[PDB]
Amino acid sequence: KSCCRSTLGRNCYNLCRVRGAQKLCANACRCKLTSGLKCPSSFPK
Amino acid sequence: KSCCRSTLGRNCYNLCRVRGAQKLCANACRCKLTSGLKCPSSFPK
Ligand SMILES: Cc1ccc(S(=O)(=O)O)cc1
Ligand SMILES: Cc1ccc(S(=O)(=O)O)cc1
Repeated sequence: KSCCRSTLGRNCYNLCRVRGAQKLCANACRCKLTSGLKCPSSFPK
Repeated sequence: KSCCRSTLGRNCYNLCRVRGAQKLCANACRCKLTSGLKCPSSFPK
């Protein structure tokens, strides 16, 4: 599951993932990857 | 040429670009593409 800081970070991640892998795009867009079922509140998007 | 707003934006763009195209990564990372050789001072990174 990806968890991003803001809507800007979410649109970064989703566009990046068109060609890019999860870990690569999480680091580019400052999102968090988690195996949890919900995101922490600091990374809600 | 790619022109980014910040160091974080440049990092974003460079990572995205490992597998993504220029236009897509510029949109994701909020950078601008220019045909010229000078970046707008608003997009200096
Ligand atoms: C392009 C972009 C802008 C801002 C962020 S954020 O500050 O991590 O939400 C991530 C990605
Ligand atoms: C991750 C990240 C944070 C912030 C930006 S920027 O606001 O476009 O400089 C781009 C990318």
